[PDB]
Amino acid sequence: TATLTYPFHDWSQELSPRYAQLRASDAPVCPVVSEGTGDPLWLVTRYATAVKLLEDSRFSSEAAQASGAPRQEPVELRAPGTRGDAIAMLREAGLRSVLADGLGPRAVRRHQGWINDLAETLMSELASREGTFDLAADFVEPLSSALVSRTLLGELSADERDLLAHCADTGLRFCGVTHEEQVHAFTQMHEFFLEHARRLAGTPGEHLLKLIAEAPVGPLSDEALAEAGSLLVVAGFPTSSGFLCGALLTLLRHPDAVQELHAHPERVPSAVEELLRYTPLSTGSVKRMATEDLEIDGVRIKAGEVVMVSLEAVNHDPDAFEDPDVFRPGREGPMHFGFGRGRHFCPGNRLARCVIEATVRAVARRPGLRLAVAPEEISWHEGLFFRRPRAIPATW
Ligand code: HEM
Ligand SMILES: O=C1N[C@@H](Cc2c[nH]c3ccccc23)C(=O)N[C@H]1Cc1c[nH]c2ccccc12
Ligand SMILES: O=C1N[C@@H](Cc2c[nH]c3ccccc23)C(=O)N2CCC[C@@H]12
Repeated sequence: TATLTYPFHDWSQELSPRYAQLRASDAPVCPVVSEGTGDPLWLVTRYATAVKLLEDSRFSSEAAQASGAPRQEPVELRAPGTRGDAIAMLREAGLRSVLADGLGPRAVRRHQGWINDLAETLMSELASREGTFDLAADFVEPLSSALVSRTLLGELSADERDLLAHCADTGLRFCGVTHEEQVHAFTQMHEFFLEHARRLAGTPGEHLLKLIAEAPVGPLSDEALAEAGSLLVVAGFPTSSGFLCGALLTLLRHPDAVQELHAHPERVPSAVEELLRYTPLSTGSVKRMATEDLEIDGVRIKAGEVVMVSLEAVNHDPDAFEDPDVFRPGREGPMHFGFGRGRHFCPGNRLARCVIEATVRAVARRPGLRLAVAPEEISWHEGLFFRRPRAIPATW
């Protein structure tokens, strides 16, 4: 039909050209239709409109997550019979801050030592390898696996990590699996945490699941601990693995920038911020439901309708960023949207910045690292909410 269906099938790092077309049209908010459900939706692609949307308290994120809300995702992101309301459950139980406490600057100081040491250890192992090696399987996977165990879930086994990663990949998709496969992925993840969350939270370490289980308050429910574990998987696993893979690709495609960072390590934090702007992650959009009839940049939104913002489209808006499709670590542009904006700004932003910085520094210290094939030959997992290549073949 003549209404665009969403998402735009841009599973690689090449953003759908449709985002720039909509940005340049005469509509600040464009009506689209969810491919997976047929639900009507609104879509924002301009930075200035996105700021107005995401800072407006009359637009609710949680309302756009509830069962029956118009939605881009083909299946509800919750096991049948569960609330899928983890942040609110923690607030209700009195755990207003445990997320911020386990992911904020103090947590970063507790974890940044081993995170940087592991990034260096992993890269040093690759520096001893022959021929071609896979940065996805032999850098991103061990690093993100350590992150998830040590900061989020506890000492998982390899079978448990793979099960949870498979659940995330299967449920957090627009296509490439059946409806029942996706639902069962949320079911399997839920039943894993009903079975094992107490034990995982009891292992040594300072992981968030333990902090949540041991926090002050009645005591936290079994269902409640499962919701918390599910949240940490969906929010921290595919995001970290996808972003680190994508960031590595960006760096490999910009050897001049890497050479500069090798010569000027003090410039690495600015490079991290430019990676968060330039490197695309989600193939969908952040979204909010209007809690009352309202207007944004002249467009009337009725209560109950859901407005999406593509963070990728906003990060590539030439009204905000001069030469927005250039990777420019020295950029002094406005704040990027890689972590969102406003109330729901990524609570893990400090820890993510920590792991991205350790990755950038590991690459920058070792000149000669290159993609072993052309970027057009990288294979991408089709339909994931959070883009991720199947492998990153690399050489010295
Ligand atoms: C490079 C890595 C990451 C990126 C780019 C990223 C990005 C984002 C973005 C854009 C949002 C906003 C969603 C919205 O506005 O609706 C968000 C929310 C969130 N992030 Fe991150 N994230 C990353 C890693 C992590 C990690 C490691 C965790 C650890 C658990 C985490 C936890 C969360 C949570 C719980 C939320 C939901 C907050 C809410 O809805 O109020 N993120 N993230
Ligand atoms: O905390 C949230 N914020 C927003 C945006 C968001 C942040 N990170 C994401 C990763 C994937 C999709 C959306 C988000 C949301 O839409 N949903 C939950 C997470 C969630 C989704 N399905 C669940 C099942 C059980 C427990 C938690 C969740
Ligand atoms: O692809 C998605 N992204 C998040 C928001 C987001 C955008 N960029 C992000 C980056 C990290 C975490 C979340 C996001 C979201 O709300 N979704 C609902 C169904 C599709 C799914």
